[PDB]
Amino acid sequence: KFAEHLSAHITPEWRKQYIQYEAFKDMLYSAQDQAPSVEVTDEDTVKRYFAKFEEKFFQTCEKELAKINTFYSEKLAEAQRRFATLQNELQSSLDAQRNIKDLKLAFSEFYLSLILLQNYQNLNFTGFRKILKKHDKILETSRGADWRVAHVEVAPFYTCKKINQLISETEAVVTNELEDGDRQKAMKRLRVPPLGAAQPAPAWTTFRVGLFCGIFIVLNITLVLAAVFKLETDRSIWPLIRIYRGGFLLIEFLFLLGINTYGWRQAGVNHVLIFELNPRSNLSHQHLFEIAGFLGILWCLSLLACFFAPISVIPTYVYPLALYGFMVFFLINPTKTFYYKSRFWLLKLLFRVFTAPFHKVGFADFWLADQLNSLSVILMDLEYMICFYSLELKWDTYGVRAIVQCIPAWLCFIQCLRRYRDTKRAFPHLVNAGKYSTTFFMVTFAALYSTHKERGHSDTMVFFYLWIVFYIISSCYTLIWDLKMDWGLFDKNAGENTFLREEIVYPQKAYYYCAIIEDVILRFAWTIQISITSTTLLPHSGDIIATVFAPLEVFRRFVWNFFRLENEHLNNCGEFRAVRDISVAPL
Amino acid sequence: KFAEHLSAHITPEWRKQYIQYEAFKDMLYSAQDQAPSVEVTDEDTVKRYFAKFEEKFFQTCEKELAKINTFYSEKLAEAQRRFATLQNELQSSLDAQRNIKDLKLAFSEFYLSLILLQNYQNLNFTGFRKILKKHDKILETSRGADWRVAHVEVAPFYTCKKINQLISETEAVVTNELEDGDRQKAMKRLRVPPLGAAQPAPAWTTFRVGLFCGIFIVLNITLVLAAVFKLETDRSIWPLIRIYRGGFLLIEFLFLLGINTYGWRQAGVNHVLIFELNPRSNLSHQHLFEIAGFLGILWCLSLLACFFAPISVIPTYVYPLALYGFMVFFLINPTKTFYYKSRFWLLKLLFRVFTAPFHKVGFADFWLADQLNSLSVILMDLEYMICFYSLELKWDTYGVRAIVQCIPAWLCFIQCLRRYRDTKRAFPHLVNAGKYSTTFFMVTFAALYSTHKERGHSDTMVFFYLWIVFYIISSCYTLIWDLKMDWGLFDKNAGENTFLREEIVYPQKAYYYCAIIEDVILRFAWTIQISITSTTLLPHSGDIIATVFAPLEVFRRFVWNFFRLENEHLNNCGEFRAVRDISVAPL
Repeated sequence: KFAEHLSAHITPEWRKQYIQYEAFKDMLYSAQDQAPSVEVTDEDTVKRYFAKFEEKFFQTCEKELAKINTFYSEKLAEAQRRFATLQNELQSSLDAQRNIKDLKLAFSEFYLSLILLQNYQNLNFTGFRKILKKHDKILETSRGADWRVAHVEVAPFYTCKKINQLISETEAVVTNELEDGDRQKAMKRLRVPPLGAAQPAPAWTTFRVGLFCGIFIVLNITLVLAAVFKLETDRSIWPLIRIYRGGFLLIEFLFLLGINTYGWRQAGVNHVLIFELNPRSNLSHQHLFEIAGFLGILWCLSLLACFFAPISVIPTYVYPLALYGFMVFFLINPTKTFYYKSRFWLLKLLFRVFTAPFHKVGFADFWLADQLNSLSVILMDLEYMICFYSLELKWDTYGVRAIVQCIPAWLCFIQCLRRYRDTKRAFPHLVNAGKYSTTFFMVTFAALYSTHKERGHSDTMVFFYLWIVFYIISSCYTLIWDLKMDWGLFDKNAGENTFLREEIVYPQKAYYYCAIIEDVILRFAWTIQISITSTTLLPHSGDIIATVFAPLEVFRRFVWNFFRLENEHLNNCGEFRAVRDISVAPL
Repeated sequence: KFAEHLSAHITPEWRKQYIQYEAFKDMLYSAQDQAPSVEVTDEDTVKRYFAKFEEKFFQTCEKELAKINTFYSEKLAEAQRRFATLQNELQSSLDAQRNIKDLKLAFSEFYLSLILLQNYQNLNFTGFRKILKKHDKILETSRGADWRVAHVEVAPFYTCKKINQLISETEAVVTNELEDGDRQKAMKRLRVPPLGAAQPAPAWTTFRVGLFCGIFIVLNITLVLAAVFKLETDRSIWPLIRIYRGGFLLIEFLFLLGINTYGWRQAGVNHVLIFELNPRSNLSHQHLFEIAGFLGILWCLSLLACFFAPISVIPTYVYPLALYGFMVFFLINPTKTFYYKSRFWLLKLLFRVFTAPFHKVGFADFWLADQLNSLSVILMDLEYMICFYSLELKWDTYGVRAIVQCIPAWLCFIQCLRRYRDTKRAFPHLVNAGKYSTTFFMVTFAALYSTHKERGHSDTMVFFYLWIVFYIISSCYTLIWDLKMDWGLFDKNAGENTFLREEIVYPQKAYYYCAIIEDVILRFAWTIQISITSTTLLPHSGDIIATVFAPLEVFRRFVWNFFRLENEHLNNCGEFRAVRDISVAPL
């Protein structure tokens, strides 16, 4: 029961301030195990040993209470100060008569902080009565309850009811002012359901996830069988692969993103706060799995139509186009169905990313731009498909091949420049820009070398040497930057955790080392994939190296997301921030 | 929140004794709606109207409290009396030194009654104020809390702590005597998790249900496609149908049984108590759905192997045998895996049914025997398959065809006779026997008529007339008996619910009428299916009428289970029985 419900309801950013139930359990069990035999030694020794343990046990118990009391007062003062800041401006806004739209959100987030603080009250108290009670039972002494009533039930930790008064005042103020007296409508948005891992997986979405996964497996098996015991007149099926691997990557990416979300939620990494999502409602891993399964079902159905043509009236080049058309329509569906809120949030994010640097750069946009590097292959395939339809496919080094490959790098570079301009500090906002700048040089030098080699110019060897130098430089730079800042590893305060930071959110310490090795191996042979697929070195084994390595790098990005989000959470965990700091906007 | 959590946590057998939260909500809303306008009439009228409503509202509120108080005292006395009965015999058993094995179970059930009574305490109190809190908010008066403290918090309903003392005494007694001081092991079996609909659907089993359903759909579609756009050399595939329809019925039956379980759990029908299952753990509809999906997957895979032979080294007659072999092995799996407890409970039940009348007849065994009538087709197919393998299938009116059809009827008839012998009352234990006796006469007369017609005897016409008379008699008898006793309909106290009983558990009243019509239609044309498939009237359209009607009758049994269990629950709901009455056994 407890020690699991506690973890599932702990706010990750306040994990340290929470009472260590597991530590007390371990101490009690160890003390019970290290019980001298009654007859081996004198009887008084047993009582003497127990008394020593009791003093130490309560000594740590008092320390936990003091820590809880100190932390609670800081948060109470912070909320009290924040409320006055929110209250005083309300008169100013009212005296003056967009702003109200942002104002409503500010109160909601502040209310959430009050609730979380209240949960820190009730939850810890349960965890304190739930911990002594075991001590009394294990040690068959009743002094635990006496200590609890003497100290835990009188401490200002939960004695004080200021939080409930503040909540009532907030509800009344919101209802009277912002919602125009409609209490029901106010509390509809002001009430916070269980958060974090406490939220249960809906039965229906889980069934849909299983329903779509099952069809996916059988369809994949049917595809494999179709490859072997079926159509043999392949005759350059390579364009089909070049068209469908983009969707395959777009589908594998969603599954891995769902796995990332599951790991974040279970491991305690608060991705909701980092991405600025509203805590009350958010997408869990099940929804992402369901979306990925549905898209994979469509992909497999289209590929099966291409292999076994069910209807011979329409051509075989309509399925790969209709698949992506439906994908786009689902993404840009205007109706309020099929994850309207999430889809439109993603669309606004993508517009902000692609329209940079004309919008302020946050974290979600930067993270998304950093992931479009993995989707460079998808962009390249889209360009090739457009060219193939507009210039080939009888309906019965072009100079942009390299440019398309540098688009996401350009987005990240310009976003970094905008961040530097806003913050006006070069490090890390400028050094990060140079990381993506090397990609431009690598790509252009590779293209020039290929052009010269095809034409037989005399500068081919020097261009090759310069390109390889820039390639090693770029790979080393990006790898070092990743390992040193995106993950935070190789810290000077590693201590016991060798080649790692002081604190690691994930339980197992081998995951970090395996990820380091994987990133080192895969970052190399990715820049190779970037240089290739944008050049005319060879048309055999080039496309078949690009296709193999394309999904491999997505796995690398999937791994990288874990530790990037963990580093961000650690950064925002030392300041004890659990609610988004929302401004009220001017006027 | 509430009015739904209340229903999901109400013990169905004590639904009436529970406070009517919904009725109070409806009364409050109606009173608020019927609010005279302030200015239309004199102001004093508004207060006068509200005062009248307040008096009536509290008048019913007091009645609910008195009803709760009266019911609780009866249960408290019953448990107190039961505890002494269980306690006093303990000394007798101890003074005397199988019995202990039954004794442990008796304490567990008694403990469950104590917990359920405790839940009736806390749950009603929550529901008791929540309602009054709404009244204060809606009527903007604080008198609700004053009334609650004046009466609800002082009443013997939840003031008294005798239940907690009884629970502690029971735990101590069990731990000291039966479990030999091992408190942890005692409480492992003595603790009751949430019951009824309150239990949540596991995520993993739901995913497996969806996973197996998805494969099932795609495999069925593949089968349909294989029928049309694939193998055409059928050439009397009828033996394949005769072999596989038995498994098909055995698979459809499980899905419908899962639907029955879902309806029972959601509608409040306590099937756990009726079947004597242990309340702490039981199979929900998800598990039955998962089992049915897995068996259907095996069936579809075997049929697909028969159509498309993946491997040409083994013959095509091995798949239909291996399917049933695996089914049997799963049912009789000795390892403690894949629903060991449920599988072995079912096996003991089946042994008791098939070995009758040498064992006392309960409800689960009778219910199962009544359902083997629907599986007469499965038994017939098994017999035909055995004969086909032992006398035909080159490995490169026989007189038992009718007998096999009467086996489940014989089981039900002998069980009814045993019930009559035990209870020593003819009605209904003897009249029920005659219901299954007519089937014997129908079958034997049909077989004799067919034999005479084939041989051309002169008694064929008289045999036919007698057979049709017995057929109409049997169908009318079974139909009337069903509608009148198994469902309880056509009661003299129908009142508003025309052609129905006083109380109907299921919400919609049209379900009962639709079920009546369906049973009337399907009971006819089932006895026709019984007469056919056991005779040589014709070999074209006979097997194809037996196959069509075989799954149709399973649907009828699926419908019949709903109302049979509902009638049983109503029978055990008027005595307010929520825990199995377990004897202590002699000595």
